[PDB]
Formats: sequence, structure tokens, C-alpha cells
Amino acid sequence: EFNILLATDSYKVTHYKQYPPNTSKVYSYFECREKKKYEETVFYGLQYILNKYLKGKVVTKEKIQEAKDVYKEHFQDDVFNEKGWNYILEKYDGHLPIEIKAVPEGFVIPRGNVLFTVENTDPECYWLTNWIETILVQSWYPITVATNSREQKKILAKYLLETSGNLDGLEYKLHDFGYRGVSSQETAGIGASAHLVNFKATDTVAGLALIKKYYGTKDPVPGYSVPAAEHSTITAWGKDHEKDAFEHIVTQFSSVPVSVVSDSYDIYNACEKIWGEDLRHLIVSRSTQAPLIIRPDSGNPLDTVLKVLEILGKKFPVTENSKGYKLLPPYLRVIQGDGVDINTLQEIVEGMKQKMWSIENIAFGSGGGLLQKLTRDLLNCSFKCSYVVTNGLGINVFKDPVADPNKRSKKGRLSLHRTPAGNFVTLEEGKGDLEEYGQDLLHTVFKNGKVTKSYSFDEIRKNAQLNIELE
Amino acid sequence: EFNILLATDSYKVTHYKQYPPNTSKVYSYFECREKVKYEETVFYGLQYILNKYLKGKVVTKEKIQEAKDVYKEHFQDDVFNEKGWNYILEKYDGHLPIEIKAVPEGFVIPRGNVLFTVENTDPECYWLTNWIETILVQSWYPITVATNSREQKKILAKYLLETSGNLDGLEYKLHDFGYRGVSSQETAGIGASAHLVNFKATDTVAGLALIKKYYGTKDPVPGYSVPAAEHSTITAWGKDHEKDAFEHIVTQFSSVPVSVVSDSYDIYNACEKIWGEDLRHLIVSRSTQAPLIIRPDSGNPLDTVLKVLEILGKKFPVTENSKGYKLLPPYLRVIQGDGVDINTLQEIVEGMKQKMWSIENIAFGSGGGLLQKLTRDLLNCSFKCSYVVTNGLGINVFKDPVADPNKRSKKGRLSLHRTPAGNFVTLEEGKGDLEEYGQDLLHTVFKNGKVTKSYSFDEIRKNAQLNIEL
Repeated sequence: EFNILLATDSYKVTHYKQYPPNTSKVYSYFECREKKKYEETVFYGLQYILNKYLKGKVVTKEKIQEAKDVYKEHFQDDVFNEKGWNYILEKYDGHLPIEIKAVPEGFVIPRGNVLFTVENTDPECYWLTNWIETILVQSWYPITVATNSREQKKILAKYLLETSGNLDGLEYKLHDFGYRGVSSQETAGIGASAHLVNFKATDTVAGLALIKKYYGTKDPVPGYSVPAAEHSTITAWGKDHEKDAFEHIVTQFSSVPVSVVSDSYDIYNACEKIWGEDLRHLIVSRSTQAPLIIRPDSGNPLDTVLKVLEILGKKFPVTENSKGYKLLPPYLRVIQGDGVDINTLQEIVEGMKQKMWSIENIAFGSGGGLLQKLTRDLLNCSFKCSYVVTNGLGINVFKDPVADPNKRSKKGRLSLHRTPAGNFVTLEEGKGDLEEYGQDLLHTVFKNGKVTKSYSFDEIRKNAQLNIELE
Repeated sequence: EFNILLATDSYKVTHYKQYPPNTSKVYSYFECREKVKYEETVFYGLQYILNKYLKGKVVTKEKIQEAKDVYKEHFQDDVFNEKGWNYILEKYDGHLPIEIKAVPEGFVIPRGNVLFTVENTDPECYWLTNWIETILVQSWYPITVATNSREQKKILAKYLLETSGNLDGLEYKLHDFGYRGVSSQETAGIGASAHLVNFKATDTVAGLALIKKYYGTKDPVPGYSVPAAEHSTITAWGKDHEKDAFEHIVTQFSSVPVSVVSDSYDIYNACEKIWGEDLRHLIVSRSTQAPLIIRPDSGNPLDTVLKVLEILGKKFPVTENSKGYKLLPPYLRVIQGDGVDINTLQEIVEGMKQKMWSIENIAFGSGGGLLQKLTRDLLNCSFKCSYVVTNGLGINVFKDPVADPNKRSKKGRLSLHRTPAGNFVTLEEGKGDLEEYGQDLLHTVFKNGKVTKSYSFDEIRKNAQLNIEL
């Protein structure tokens, strides 16, 4: 079972001995620090952490003794704050005397703004605020995935609109294939849920269970998939029977959309000769609601996409849409699910536009690129102490390393506000109290062991909408 | 609760309908596919996956109905194989009819070799082999962490040996600070455990519990830490009181080693004036077993390390060791815990060598670089089908994409062997049965819901040692 006393960085165990004596309050904040592009971030994921790990009775006699035993060996010394944890157990029935205030989930906030703050609600628990830094800071991951997914949605929307005149199907143009490429089952659920903030296309099922348990949607599920082959379901038929495999699978799934990986031996032969001649009759008869979706999976992603399109365009009846771009017949589409990250996504749609192919023809699958190839320094997600009270006097505190101005942290009590032009500003030094900038956008979401405000996944999606979607 | 019927890629739900009719066997393997870096990998972490997710009764009526209801909405259609999963429930009491063979954990094997194989033990369950690809393939992460961690140990060993004449303290020279920088609690435990295959220094507490539960050590714990400050324990004292913070912390931890972050405002001032002058008397009185470990945390990592060392070497009594390199007194050390990954680690130690500083002086902390900035394509970890039986006839199967030879997979029944020169070779096409290469080095580790062979964390560590350690 999860033990909050064993869910921190080891050195934090020793910090209760290092703060200034007579310190009654430690107040800390999280930002995605600005760096001298990712100019705005989606706040998403805190609610999951609050519910799974921080709420309710998280301290027990047994958990205290377990931690004491572990730390005695780990440190080869007794340095553990057994008294402090006992106090929380006795006074608060093991609920954390902590208050967390946060921007609403799904909100899209420029870099360098406070997104949440943390403080102890009992003077004895000054040490507790930063104890939970480690667990709260992991919110960087759903924030970063949601943000990066949204940034790719902006690219897709831009090119789709330019090449087609609309945004139909935008929410299915980036399909999560990342389940096998992430570091764990838990990460898979979290990351998949973050992508779903922006899109509805996914193969990472763990996402759906997380959303149902922690957020909830009006619809039965937040995300969807369609039948698709993998290489094993093609190669199992034998090298000489790729066509038999193709035929069997599109016939099995004749009335729904079906993706068929086509590069097992020779992607270009498969498109030109197998799909384009041998089995053409099984493709052109298909419904508009059930296209064949041809899937290349190797080679340079842009070059292979263009070559596949060029091949298919000469074997199938292509039209020119009202924008002047080429469109495959409705029963035939393509998905590129290899080598896709935000960078190659951009290169591919731009290459397509250059060769006069509509973005309507294509969708993208991304796995590692989407859910794994991201770190905490992408958005400089960071948690810092900005305010303490020592001997009954509050002091504004911060770091400001001489060699790196980018690492300077904010000072004092913080609040988030709308600017007169409708943007965001973070007020420092408790200046929000002057009430010159309207209401604080942070809300209490956790206080003394209870989750005090929650958002549905539907609200989060609404908050995270693109401007182009609003317009 | 965890539901293995909901722990696969969506499309695999539809694959039982896509295999050739009358397929009775699907056999698949995992390798770190070959492409000058990462020529060999540490096999680690499958044991965790077998135990936490695959073993025992993993199928119930409840789980089957839950999967049915989710998939009906997820596909907007009924395509889920209720019957196949019920068959497993009713025939095998929900235990998976699967056999898995694997190289021993901790083993170091060149790229391009079979590391584990998977096959169904019941003909009705031909579809099960690749259903669990997704979960098994996540072994890439502990493999990749362990491997990249060990490569860093190699660098440290080489430089420590050259600048000091020995390897004392090697296993404490790379310290896991990645708890906050990974994507989840589960990842934290897995990744930290993997680092611990090579080192004993960690702040990622989650790793200890995983190791204790799934592997085991003779010693009470696999990894250790020491007291250390963070910016909040310095800055809370106020900008004008950095000295008071330093003095309090080192006095509180006077007889154990203590790391103190010294760059909150001005690292060079803190080293030269606060540590080097105002508080010097509190440092030079410390035990060899309880050094002050000064921690810079910003600026160019190499440049800052060198300047910190130059500063300290002028304020403190420096010796020259037997190899001719400079050594801080034993009560004073440095840890660089910012911007450290395998590339910058190499750059720092090489730069220290050029300025004649022993690697004895320093340790490194790595977080994101150690546990998060890694992907499945670093070692090309990959799971593929190589052998099927259909209509009673065994077929050797494979992919071979025209535009990418590096993605070609292996054919047929596989086995792993020692060569006459004592290296590893993977035999394809069932050629291991010809018995020209001696015994298959893979062992059966899972069969029909039971874990059938396992390794302690002490043995895994022994298997993973460096040559120079041997």
C-alpha cells in the first residue's frame, strides 16, 4: 500500500531540522518558469494527485513505524520526524493540515505565472509544505503532455483550415499510440488522459479508466479507437500471402473504418500493386463511414507520406477541393504512426501543403513522441518557497542564482489575476490584497485532508479549447 | 483494481479476428534491436512485471464484464473477445496459458539478441501472446535506465581509476535525484530500482520498497542517502542570513555527512567568503566520515564545478594524491546535481582531469537525465512475432521493410547461446535444436500463471558488474 511518508525525496526527511527555528508557516508555489517555444500551458492533473495520494487519512501508526524503520537503515541514522507525523495522526486523524489553491483545470496560462500554491494550516506542520513538493511536482507530466498535445492540435488546425477550409475531424487527427512506449502502467493512464484533453483518438486504454474515476464525462467514454492491424497479423500469414492477409482483414472489418499496416515487406508495392490493383475492388466499394486507412510505418516520415499519397493518387480517383488541394476518395485515407513528434508533425503537414495535398487525407499516430519524450525542463515546471513566517513576522523569500537569472523565483504571497487587456498577471509580495486587479483566479482545491473543489473532464476540455475552435 | 483485459493497446482487441484461421500458436520475442553508443544492455525488470501484473488469477467475471462494457463504447461496436477470456477463466481459473523464457536479470548482453520469448501454451489462446505485448514491452524502461546508468558508471570508473588509482566510493558517485522529475509514482519506483542495479546512492525512496517486495537484498536496504539542504531551507532564513542558515544546518548535522546547496544567491561568494572564511572553523573540524558536501546548482555545469574547486582549493589545504591529482581535505567534497546526464557527466570529469582535479573530490546527482529523458528507441526495444503454427504447420515469420533494413525482425524459433569465443549469439529458425551451439541460455521464468524462476537483487547486481570491478 502507498505510504505518503515514503513518497518524498530522501533529503526532505531531514529538512524539519534546517528551517529557521520559530517558523510557523512555509508557503510555496508552482510555476512553469519563463526562459529567456511553448508560450502558454494547460493546467491539468492536480485533481488526480489530490484524490489518489493526498486526501483522507494518509497517516497511520503502521505507516509511521514502517517509515522510521526504512529511514533508520536508508540514512544509517535516526533523523526521522516521528513526532511531527504522530501529531498529524493524533490531532487530525492522519489528514494533512495543508491548503492548496489552484487555477481551474484546463485553463491555458502563459509561462511564468503561479498555477498553484501550498501552505500549512497548523504551525506545527511548517515542514509539511515542502514534504509534499516531490509528489505535487509530478503534475509537470500531465501539464506537459496536455500542453504539447495542444500545441500539435494548433499545427493540425492551421494546416487543415488552410488546405480544406474547415476543421472537421480535427479531434481525431492525432491518435495516442503511446501505451508500450511509456515508463509504466500508471504513467500510461496519466499521459493518455492528458492527450484526451485535446483529442478523442486513443489506443491507450488506461486513459479511459483514469478519466472515469477522477474526472468524469457526460459521454460514456472520453476517447475512441477503430480496428487496426499490427505487423504480426500480417506477417503470420507468411511472406507470400500479404495480399491474403489484407483481403481477410478488410473483409472482416468491411463496415467500420480499418487501419492496415502496409510496410511489412514493401510499402510502395503494397499501395501500388496490392491495394491499387489486386484488391482495388474491395476498397472502392467501401462506405464513407468505413474507409480503408493505409498505414506506412518506416522510412523518412515526410518522404514516405508524400510517396504513398502520390502512388495512391494515381491508382484512385482524386479530386481537387475548393481550396485547390488534392483529396483521396472518401473510402481511402492514410495514417502516419511512425517517427511522429511535434517537430516531424510540422514538417509533414508543411511538406504536404507544398505538394498540394489536403490535410484531410491524413491523420497521425504518436506514441513515444506524445507521452514519453518530454521532461520537466520542457516548461521548467518548478515548485519554490516564496513566503515564510518566523517569530510571527512574515518574510518574502526567493532564490536568485548569480549565474542564472532564469532560475530566480517569485517573492511573497502570490495571486493570479486577469489584466485589463484580458491576459494574465501574477502579483507578488501579497499585492493581490490591494484588490486593484480583480479576483484571484486560484481556488482552494484541497484543505485539511479534503478535496474542496473538483472539475469534470468536460469542463477541462472546454477550458482548454483553441481560439480557432472558439471562432 | 488492475484489469489486464484493459491493459493493452486498443487495436489488439481486434487481432484475434485477423490471424489466419486455424492458428494454434503465436510465438514472439523481445530484443534491443541493433543499428556506436549502448553496444550492450542490462536485462532488468521483467520480474516486477510478471509478479505485479501477470501471475495468478488475473481474470474474473467482473473484469470480463468491465472490459466488455468499456470496449463497446470505446469502439462504438462489439468486437471484444468475451469468449476467449471466459475460456481462460473457466479452463485455467483465470491463470494465463503463456510460457515466457528470459535471460537472467542483471545479465549484460550485446544489442540484437533475444532477451525473452513469449508463446501460448493452449491452442485456443493463440491471440494471447501479442495481447500482452504492451505490458511486457514496458520492460524497455527498467532495461534502459539500468543500461544508461551502467554506462555512466563506466565513465566514472575510468576517470576515478585514472585520477585516484582505485575505485573506492564508485558506487556512490551517481546519486538518483529523479523522484520529482519522472512521470509517476510507479515510474519512480521502477526507475530508481534500475539505477540501484549499478549504484547505492538514491533520494528516490520508492525504489527501496519495490526492490524489497519484488527482488530482495541481504542488507536491510539496497540504497542510501545523507542529510542535505534544499533552496527552501536556505532561503527561508532571508536573503541577508545565508550564513546563519549554513551554520545552523552544519551544526545540526555535525557528525554525519551533509550536503548544502550553496548557489541561492551567489555560489562563488558562498564558497570563498561564507564557507571559505566566516564558517571555515566549522568545516575543518569535521570528521572524515562526516564531510561537508558543497552543492552548486546553476550555471554551466563544467565551468561552475571547476571554479568552485579552484575557490575551495585556495581556501582549504589541498593535497596531491599518489597519481598527481589535487584532492580536497577529507572533510570537504562537492556534488554537482544540476544539468547532469551521460554527456555532461563525461564533459565534467574530463574537464576536471585536464585541470588536474581527482574525481575523488566530486559526486554527481542526476534526476531527469537519469530517470526521465529516455525513450524506447534509445536501445530500439522491440517485440515481434517470429513463429506461428497454422493448420498444424509451423511458419517462420518476420517483417523486412524495404526502406529500413534496421527494422527487419528475426525469423522462427529462437535461442540464445555462448559462442566458442565466449560471447552471445542468437540462433534463429529453430537452429538451436541442431545442438551445434550447446544449451539455450534463456530460462523458463513464467508458465501458466506461475513465476517459475526469479533472481534476488544481490544476484542481479553481481551479473551487472563492470569488467574493471571483476
